[PDB]
Amino acid sequence: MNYQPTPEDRFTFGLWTVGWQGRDPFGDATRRALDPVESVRRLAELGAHGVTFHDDDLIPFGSSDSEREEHVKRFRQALDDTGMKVPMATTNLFTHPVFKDGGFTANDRDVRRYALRKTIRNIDLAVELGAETYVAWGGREGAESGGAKDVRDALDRMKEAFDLLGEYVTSQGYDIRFAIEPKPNEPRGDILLPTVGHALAFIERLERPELYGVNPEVGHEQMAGLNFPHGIAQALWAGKLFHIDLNGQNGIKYDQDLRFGAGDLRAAFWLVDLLESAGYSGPRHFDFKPPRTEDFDGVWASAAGCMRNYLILKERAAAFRADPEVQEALRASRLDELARPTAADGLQALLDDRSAFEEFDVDAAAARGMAFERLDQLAMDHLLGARG
Amino acid sequence: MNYQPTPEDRFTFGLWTVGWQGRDPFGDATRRALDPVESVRRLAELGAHGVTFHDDDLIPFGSSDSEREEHVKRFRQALDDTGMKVPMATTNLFTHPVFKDGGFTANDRDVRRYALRKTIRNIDLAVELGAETYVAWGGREGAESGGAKDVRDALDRMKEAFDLLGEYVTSQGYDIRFAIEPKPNEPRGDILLPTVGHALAFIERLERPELYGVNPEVGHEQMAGLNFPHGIAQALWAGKLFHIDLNGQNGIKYDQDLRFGAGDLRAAFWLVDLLESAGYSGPRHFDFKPPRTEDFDGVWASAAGCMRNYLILKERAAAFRADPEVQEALRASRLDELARPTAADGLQALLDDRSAFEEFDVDAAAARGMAFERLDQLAMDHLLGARG
Amino acid sequence: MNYQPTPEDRFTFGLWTVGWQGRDPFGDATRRALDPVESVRRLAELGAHGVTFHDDDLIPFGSSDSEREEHVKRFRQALDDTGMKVPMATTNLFTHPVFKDGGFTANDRDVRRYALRKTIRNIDLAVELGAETYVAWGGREGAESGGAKDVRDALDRMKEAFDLLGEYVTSQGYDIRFAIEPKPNEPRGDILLPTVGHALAFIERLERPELYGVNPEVGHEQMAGLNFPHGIAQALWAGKLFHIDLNGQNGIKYDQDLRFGAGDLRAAFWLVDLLESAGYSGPRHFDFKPPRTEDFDGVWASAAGCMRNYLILKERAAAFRADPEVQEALRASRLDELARPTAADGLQALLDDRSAFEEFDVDAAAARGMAFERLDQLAMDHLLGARG
Amino acid sequence: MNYQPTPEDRFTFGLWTVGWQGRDPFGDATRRALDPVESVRRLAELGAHGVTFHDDDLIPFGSSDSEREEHVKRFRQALDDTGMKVPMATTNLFTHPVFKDGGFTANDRDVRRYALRKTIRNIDLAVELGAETYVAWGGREGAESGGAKDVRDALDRMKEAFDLLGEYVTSQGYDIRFAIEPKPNEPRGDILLPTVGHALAFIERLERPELYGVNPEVGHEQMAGLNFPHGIAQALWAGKLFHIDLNGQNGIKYDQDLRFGAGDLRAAFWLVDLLESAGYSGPRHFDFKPPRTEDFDGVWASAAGCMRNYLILKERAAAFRADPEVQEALRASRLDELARPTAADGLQALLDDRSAFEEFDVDAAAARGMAFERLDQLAMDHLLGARG
Ligand SMILES: OC[C@@H]1O[C@H](O)[C@@H](O)[C@H]1O
Ligand SMILES: OC[C@@H]1O[C@H](O)[C@@H](O)[C@H]1O
Ligand SMILES: OC[C@@H]1O[C@H](O)[C@@H](O)[C@H]1O
Ligand SMILES: OC[C@@H]1O[C@H](O)[C@@H](O)[C@H]1O
Ligand SMILES: [Mg+2]
Ligand SMILES: [Mg+2]
Ligand SMILES: [Mg+2]
Ligand SMILES: [Mg+2]
Ligand SMILES: [Mg+2]
Ligand SMILES: [Mg+2]
Ligand SMILES: [Mg+2]
Ligand SMILES: [Mg+2]
Repeated sequence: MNYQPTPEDRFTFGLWTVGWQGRDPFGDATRRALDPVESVRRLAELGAHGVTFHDDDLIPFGSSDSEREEHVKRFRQALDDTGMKVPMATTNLFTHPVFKDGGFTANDRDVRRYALRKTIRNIDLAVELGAETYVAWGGREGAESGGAKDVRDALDRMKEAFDLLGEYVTSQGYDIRFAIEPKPNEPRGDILLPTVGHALAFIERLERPELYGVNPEVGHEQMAGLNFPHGIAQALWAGKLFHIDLNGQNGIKYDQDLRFGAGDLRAAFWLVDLLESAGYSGPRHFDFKPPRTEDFDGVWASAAGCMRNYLILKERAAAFRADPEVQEALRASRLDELARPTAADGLQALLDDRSAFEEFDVDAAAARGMAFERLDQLAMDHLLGARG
Repeated sequence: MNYQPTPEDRFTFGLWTVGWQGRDPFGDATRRALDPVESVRRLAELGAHGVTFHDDDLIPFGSSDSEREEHVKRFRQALDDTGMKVPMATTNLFTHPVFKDGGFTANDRDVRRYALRKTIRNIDLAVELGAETYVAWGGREGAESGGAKDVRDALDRMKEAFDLLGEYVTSQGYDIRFAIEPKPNEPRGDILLPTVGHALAFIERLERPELYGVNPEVGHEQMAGLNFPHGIAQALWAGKLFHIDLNGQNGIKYDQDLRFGAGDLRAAFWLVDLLESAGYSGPRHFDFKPPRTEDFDGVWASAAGCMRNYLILKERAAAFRADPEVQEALRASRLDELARPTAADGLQALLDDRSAFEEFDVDAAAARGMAFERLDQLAMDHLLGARG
Repeated sequence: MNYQPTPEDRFTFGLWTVGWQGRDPFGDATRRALDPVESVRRLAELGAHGVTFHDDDLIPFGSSDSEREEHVKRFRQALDDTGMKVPMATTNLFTHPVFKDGGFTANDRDVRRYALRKTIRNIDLAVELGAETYVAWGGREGAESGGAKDVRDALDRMKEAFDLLGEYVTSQGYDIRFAIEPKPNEPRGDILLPTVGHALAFIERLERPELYGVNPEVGHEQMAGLNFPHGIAQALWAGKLFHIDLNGQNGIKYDQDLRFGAGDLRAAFWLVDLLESAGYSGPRHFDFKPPRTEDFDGVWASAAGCMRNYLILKERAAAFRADPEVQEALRASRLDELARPTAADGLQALLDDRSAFEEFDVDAAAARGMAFERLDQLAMDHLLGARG
Repeated sequence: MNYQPTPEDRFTFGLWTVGWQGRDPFGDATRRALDPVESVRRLAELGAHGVTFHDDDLIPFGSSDSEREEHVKRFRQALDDTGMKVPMATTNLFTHPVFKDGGFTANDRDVRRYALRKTIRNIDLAVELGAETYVAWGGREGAESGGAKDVRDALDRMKEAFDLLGEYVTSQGYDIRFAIEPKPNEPRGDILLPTVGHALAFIERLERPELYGVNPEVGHEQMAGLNFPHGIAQALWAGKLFHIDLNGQNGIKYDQDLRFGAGDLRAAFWLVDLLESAGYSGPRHFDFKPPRTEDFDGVWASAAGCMRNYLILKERAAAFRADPEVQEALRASRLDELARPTAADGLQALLDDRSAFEEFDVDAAAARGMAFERLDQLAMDHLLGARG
């Protein structure tokens, strides 16, 4: 009946989302720039919990140390005036031309060292503002051609970079953790660590893996045609879902950054179901772009719809799981047996169990239907509010 | 000039590849079944090194222990007569109806225990035949709908299954290692561990991770639109490329299993370049299907073309890397600098280096071109044999 | 409140849909075959209007003329007993091995002539049973390799085949029309006439184009990543939507044939909105497969869900369009102006209109927002039943 | 041995290709702007035949009639100095913010009239410069959401626009033809007329269809996963290939605009084979972007590689078709029979031919292999220059 967000729902937005001016690779900006202070005030009025930023969203590139203290001071006063928080920050290592072949894995060694110094400068600012997560999206780490990048040497350089950042925050005593954001392509023809799985595997080779997790994005995994709730489950299973970027995507094409709930609606339902039933307690961060067709009233409408659709889906997924008819269908489909160990009795007792092989009636087991279609139609009816 | 394979090139084929009868989801078989003994003899004549099998390719399902010893004896005599080896084996946990919801992660616990016993029985046979790698492709582990599979519980069951198989081979003293083969979809709507990255990350949570690697397949990663040479580089970087399945795929669609070299030809070039320059020494295994348009002469022609195209690409990639003009272009594109540590001087010296930030001339660095297009055209000229 | 289908909703199902035994390219059948008579009775009980068939679903291949009259007689008695109709029929030119390189565009001329005779025999039966539409899905017309098929010669053969079928029905005086069903791939690597657009363009070169339309399928166009409601609008605009196949598909991958409403739910909403507002009056035909996880109770559950989801979406799209708040938002987004001619005043008056160029204020026009995000959130709220 | 282009090879380039400054949706320009006069001179030195332009590439938007005559005069003097021609021109209806919801199908009627006047002004200039083809790429005609665009009304507006342009060139007596360029998405979420087929079908509903053809682009059709040589064959079959845009694309993702020959190399081979064997005589136009990693030496290297790869592939496809071994394999695969009419004897003689049905031996026909794998390996050997 009521889908009004409050700061306790932990909804957050990047400054670059509502602040996107509408420039795309075929067209000029359609909106004027927004002052960060205005975005903070506007988002607070809509019920958001907080904002996030890249260094260059908040402090224009090439700013003097004095212009920098001014930009931060103004920002901090808007945070104090509104009660908004800053739970995550990140570095822009993709817009300036010096990063055209990457930041941490640029072929030029001087660019790699510059990228690390630009990053470290912003981790200190993030800690000052109270961020608990520092995201890294290596949007330019990759290649358009095969010979341009030796990927084993580039992974050595990427490991070296994250290892030095871990050393830095530990030597400084900071309580901040890192989250790597995978994306398969765009703007490079192929990007390194293209999916949540490749990022998870990479983290296990860092020197201090407990400091690093993932920041998956809905549309990124869908650009590889993957099931985003399945990848989030794997990240939760590994203990590494540190943050999450929510938006919508219609399939395998350029990154559309639609508002959350747009794109694949059923996948959004199953995602909310999983985050709420696993008790994910981090921010619900929207990394989206209001389409360039819109004026500023459409920007705020689009941001409000992100939060509204999360809260509708949350109510429908909770109704689904609480429905005794669904709980019976889950048992009929043997979800309860999936959660039981296959062989708590141990290897030797499995080997000696004739009911597991010699005397197993495979034709009788094969004839049992799984009853998944009736379960899925109950899930559809709940999503559409069609229960009777 | 000569592209004739010999058993030293380590080319291997599954019995199910040349033995595929042509049944697809819309049509009946177009070829008669082949006897395994005939395939071994035919493949040996073409210059192959060895063959691989699923348990049910070699021993028809529901065979008595006596019919089983007969099937194996005949097979072993063809191996002895030809000099062919058996470097890898695997289990069929996908064809029989009992596996319709999976083997290791089936919701029904009795099916999960049966899948493990069927697997263990075939590991013993594989060891008897001298296989060094045991592959697992969980083709039915997955779902068509969101509520049918809790993925955290399914990963617990998958970990449990691989952990028990590791216990078994260690308690038996066997020198065989496991390779997990990822695939993103087909025949399930989404398959668990869909890419090389998700498999690599999963392995790091097994109790004895050193026993497990990956068996990536060209067409599988391309069904997610990913760069297969990049994923192989990541697997090599992690020390986990235990085996590899070679074939061709035209993009994101059903798994075509074309012969190797078909599909994305430039990706095949960069793959061969990487395997030969990293010194991969395992089998070059072809997991492909001769199209159902072909008769048996076209089957053998298709198998021969797999090996021929590998050896042409091997010669062109070696000519590329040996060309002094290419070696100069690699330096011009700073591939030599990519291989140097970013900061061997350490964190504190990076922080105190003004040339890395305060005094870094970003506009001069940004203006340097990377010269990647001339390098890539040298690579194209070498691939096409157009050097002058 | 009520989503119970009746025969007036015109829901139809192919015999091969609920009758699919579950054989996929990696696994054996999981269900027994269904007798056509049982499917007709079962579907009638669920509220369906009618059934469709391929020749070989109803009469097993290689049946004697006498076994054939028997199969038809039994079928006709089930139709009479239930009131079910047969609005469409089609030919199987894809399952038997003789069709491995196609029916109408097979390279072998004798196969092409056989395909036409098999087709003509079944058009006569379809007319006898009262079908008004004859569908053609050229599932084997295509190629896996470039040199195997000269596509201009194959389109000449396809045109020749459809032209002879048009001559046949006109010389016989039959009132039946043809509908070509496009698909981009599977089971051939690329299929000719891969999308609704390529089929529409081809029809305009037939000798009697008024006899031919399209039979688009939801999942087929989504296998090319296309917007299915947009392609249906183009077909309606051309006067050629003769029939439609409804199902669900999760993106670009093998053809999943999920029940309608599954897959891309928002696209299903916009499709129903368009069919009901354009007054499409043909059958709502479901071409889907109950997943092979299911037993026969899950088959009927899946078929019922096809109809249920159509009727829920129909009610939500009608509520959307009738909502005065939506009608105001449509005007705010200038959908009313889109429907007005750009230049009913004619070319010369446009050329002399200074307000159209010399004096057009482009900056003022560019600043107007289109208000599409608020319209789309109204559409989301209606779909989810969240209006307040 | 020699792959040096000359103006007789008819290679052409858009000003916006080599002139692309490197701005992408995540980053700033990496190259300075090029003066059109410099590009003409540079391209002439490389062996190009001519250049193409959008109105706004040549005359900056908002130019006075006097600044406009100056820009044209300078350009014309570079054309005269170099011998370069201008065979095609087009309109930019996508960059300025006023076109954010489209040009010809914008919801706002005043924008639609402005788009037509901007177009007509540039057709006159194109004719003055001697262009024979006028291209239209409706990059902003489309939508991100379902309710924003009624597609039947938008196709009425698109037809109205092209019909008025046809009236204009006929009333002026101009000898120029139009070519519509389809693209499936980007920058709109879905673009109207998304593929060559949808454009071909649309043209048949214009009032003077003989004035309109298509301008297909390699990467555009591959963004829908379609076979570009098959779509070009259909366009040639319909008599509508008026122009062609050549580039490379790695699969279904954002439009990469790689140089021709990059991306799918085998598809480039089959495309060149078809254009040269069908005797396409229009321009070979490159619509590509040198990657933003490159400096100006890499721009010219990338442009040269476009032409080089066309000429290598042309030589390999001509060697393929001329090889007597290939000509025998084409007969073995019955390509000669594909080109023969199925039933030149007519419908009645087909119906009375018992050898076409009653007495057709389907099992003997089904057993004949098509020999396509050996043909395809001959095509691979020719492409790689590996014939022996
Ligand atoms: O606009 C780029 C986004 O912002 C952050 O860098 C990351 O979340 C990216 O997806
Ligand atoms: O035909 C299935 C293949 O064989 C093995 O199970 C694995 O390599 C799969 O890709
Ligand atoms: O199972 C194949 C389907 O049945 C008809 O041949 C056509 O609608 C195809 O999509
Ligand atoms: O950069 C856009 C291209 O230029 C022309 O407008 C058309 O060919 C598009 O593909
Ligand atoms: Mg994104
Ligand atoms: Mg993000
Ligand atoms: Mg495969
Ligand atoms: Mg494999
Ligand atoms: Mg289908
Ligand atoms: Mg269909
Ligand atoms: Mg393009
Ligand atoms: Mg173009």
